[PDB]
Amino acid sequence: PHGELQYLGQIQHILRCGVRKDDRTGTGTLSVFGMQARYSLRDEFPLLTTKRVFWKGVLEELLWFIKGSTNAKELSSKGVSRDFLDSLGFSTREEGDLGPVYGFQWRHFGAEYRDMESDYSGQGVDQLQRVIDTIKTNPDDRRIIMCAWNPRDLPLKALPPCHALCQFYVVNSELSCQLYQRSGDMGLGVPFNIASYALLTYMIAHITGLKPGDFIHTLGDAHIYLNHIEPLKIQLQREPRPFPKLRILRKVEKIDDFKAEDFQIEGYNPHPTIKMEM
Amino acid sequence: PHGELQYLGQIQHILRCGVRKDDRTGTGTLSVFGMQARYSLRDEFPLLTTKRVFWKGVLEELLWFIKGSTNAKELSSKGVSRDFLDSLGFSTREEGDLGPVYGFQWRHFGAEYRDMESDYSGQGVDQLQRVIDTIKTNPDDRRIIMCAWNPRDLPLKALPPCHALCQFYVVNSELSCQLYQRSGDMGLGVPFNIASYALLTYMIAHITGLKPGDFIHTLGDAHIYLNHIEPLKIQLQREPRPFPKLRILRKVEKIDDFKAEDFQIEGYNPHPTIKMEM
Repeated sequence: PHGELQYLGQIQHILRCGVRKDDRTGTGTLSVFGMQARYSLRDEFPLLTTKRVFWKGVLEELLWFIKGSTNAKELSSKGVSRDFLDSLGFSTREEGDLGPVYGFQWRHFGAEYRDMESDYSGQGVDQLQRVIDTIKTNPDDRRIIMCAWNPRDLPLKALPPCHALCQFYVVNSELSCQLYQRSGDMGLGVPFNIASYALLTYMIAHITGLKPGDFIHTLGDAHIYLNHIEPLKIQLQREPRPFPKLRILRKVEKIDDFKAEDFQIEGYNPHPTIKMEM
Repeated sequence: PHGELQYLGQIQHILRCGVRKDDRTGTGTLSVFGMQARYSLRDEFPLLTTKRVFWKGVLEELLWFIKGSTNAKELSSKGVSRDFLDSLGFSTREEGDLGPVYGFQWRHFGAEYRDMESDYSGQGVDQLQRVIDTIKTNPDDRRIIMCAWNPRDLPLKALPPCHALCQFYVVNSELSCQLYQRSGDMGLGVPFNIASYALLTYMIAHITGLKPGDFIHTLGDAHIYLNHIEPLKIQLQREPRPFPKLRILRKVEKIDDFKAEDFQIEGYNPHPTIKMEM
């Protein structure tokens, strides 16, 4: 049975049993604490079909994360909040320097930040490379883990908890991935994250000689913004269509060598875009 | 329907679909990656009934964790591996000094370790106190998180990933808890952890004026040791009995003030002990 159905079941469970809870803005949600869904990655790619997901943004953003960029321009230049920017100095924000955030923490966790143009080679902990090495040196490992932080949870001095914990697992030549997200916005964030970590998994599997296995998505505060209820009720009536497939078009050897042109989605036949107001 | 049934369903799923995978010893498991179960804490306490769980050990161990003890004697003195001990010097191991591990990381995360008798008041990050303050200052928070590490994952210099991530959640005057464990031994570790974090939840709820809600237990590598298969097959045939209740016997105000004598289990009618060989 089509895996997208679990996502639609979670939407329905939140509409039915979710409780009113406000977020840091004060804008309301229906909320449920604790959920999990499993999406097979074997011969299919979980890009949701009940609405069009912006695949290109998913790819270009992950690549920008992988590069460790803290330069907003490097991402927008591809064609892809208030409180984070208010922590920045004037000139750094003007030029698009985000400080020590996003993929900086994946590739240079704990490193002294200078500016977005700096050379951080070999500075801090390269969580992504460590994951890939361990898969190679000891696939049975239960600690093949990479964490991500929300930019506003700085500073690292404080030991701020992560936003996401991503665990990889290898058995029978298959790489599986579990993402734990402390909170998930079901209308907008969640579909994008599913595709994003599924793509990461495809990538790591490729360069470690494994086949993709399962993507397991686990949530703490799983929520629907009030203003997304009605568009989601309409999305719930759409029939999922077989997920597409993802193809990597050449043999790639290191995680940093992948390029947007290395990937191609195929057979993606989604229902139309649903605009949901952030 | 009785929540213990989810635990028994997970045992059965692993026996049926689990795959052979070895652990760091090389002793074998059947393994499944990614699972979740929900245990209500409302007017019941999930101490499993299909075998006797050593409640006293669960209590005394959590209290020792809460104290931040790194003194093995402080725990055994109550009546409650090879590789961790081989990292210790001679005299420190002789006297039972475990170094900067277990609840030291809950109450003094990142602090310079000296010895087990040292005064660490106000040193490092008090993750447990921070959780309790945030529940008080902002119950809607999605970052009410506390992490725990396996002792052999030192040193903290390296940014080792956590073993467990524990997230609390508050809605409608109810405190809920989700534990993410990178690996779980279903025969021995898992029942103990369920009770342990359910007890923690009861404790925090008590001193924050809330009612216990749900305990959500999430696993990465969920596994059964080969030598536990047969005793577990027998446990699977036992009918769960209504979970007991937990009673806190006086009004307690700070997390550090709880004592073993403050708690009483009631109505606990378990099937007999099952001895499972570690």
